Amino acid sequence: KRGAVDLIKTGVNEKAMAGAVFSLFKKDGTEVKKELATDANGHIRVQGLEYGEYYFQETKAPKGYVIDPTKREFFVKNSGTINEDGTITSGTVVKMEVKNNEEPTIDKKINGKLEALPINPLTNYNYDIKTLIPEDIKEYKKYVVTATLDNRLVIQGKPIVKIDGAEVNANVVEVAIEGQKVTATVKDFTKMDGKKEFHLQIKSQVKEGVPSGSEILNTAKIHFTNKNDVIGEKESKPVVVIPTTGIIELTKIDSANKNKMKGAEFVLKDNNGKIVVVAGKEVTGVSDENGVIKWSNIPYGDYQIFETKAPTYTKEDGTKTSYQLLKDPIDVKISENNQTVKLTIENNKS
Repeated sequence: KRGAVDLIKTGVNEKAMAGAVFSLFKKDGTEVKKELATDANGHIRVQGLEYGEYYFQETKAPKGYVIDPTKREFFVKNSGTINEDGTITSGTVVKMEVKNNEEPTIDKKINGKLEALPINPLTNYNYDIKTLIPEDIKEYKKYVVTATLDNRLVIQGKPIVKIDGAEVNANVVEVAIEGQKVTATVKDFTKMDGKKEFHLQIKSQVKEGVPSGSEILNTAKIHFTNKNDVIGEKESKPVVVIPTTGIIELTKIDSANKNKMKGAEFVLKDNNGKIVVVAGKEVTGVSDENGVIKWSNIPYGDYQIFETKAPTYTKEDGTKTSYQLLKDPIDVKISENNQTVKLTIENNKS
């Protein structure tokens, strides 16, 4: 006189769960079997069990799921058998369904789908942080998505939180900013019920002054605690943003004798005709004793260089005369292909 039991383990979409490991105990504690993995159909079939109360317990959660310690209790009081594959059944077989819940995940991308982004300073780009919302979110005690941005970055405005593409109120998820630290805490788990995706978007900018080609690595985190007080903490893969700036070096000479000239004044403008500003200061230069003007931290782009004041020379009769001002702006393009632009500018006597 002995009985059997059939355990059916499911997952997210009622999906059959393979790999979930259980041990079988009697009510009093004695272990009957250990290391019982659910097969390709989520089944664990056990037979030859004596009459009395039992309970399955999970020792290893199926991949991607939260370990659940809950005791799955049942009784064996009627005769029955069932083989490993379950093709041979007899008498009464105890049916038992156990549902497992996904552990939240976290993904971090730049501007939607990027892991790397070369960008000019003071230019908006988005950190898109997306995390999985489990089926049993309604019963979660804690669900926090946070990211502490690198010091060389500036948080632009207020970060937005979308639940399944739908922006939610501060009553649903509370967004706090403490310095570089953005924190999105779920306040109403009931409005989370039935939802699939948590989307924290943080708009950012790289500060000026950071050396070109600096790889600003950054990652996000999610903290959670479910109904069974199971605490978790996951960290995304790193995304990298890279400041792009170049160098413009002018060397002012006389057209005929090729001598270096000081006192030549220039200004860097953009194609629009607006003077370029780097760190609050207009980009102007005065040729030095070696005729050099060196402008650094110039963002990628197209510019025009204008002469605002000619250098001075002397005529064959000994009289300080100003050169004629250059007749045309000098087109310059700073890019990945041309990170350092070195120009020799000839001045003609007049």
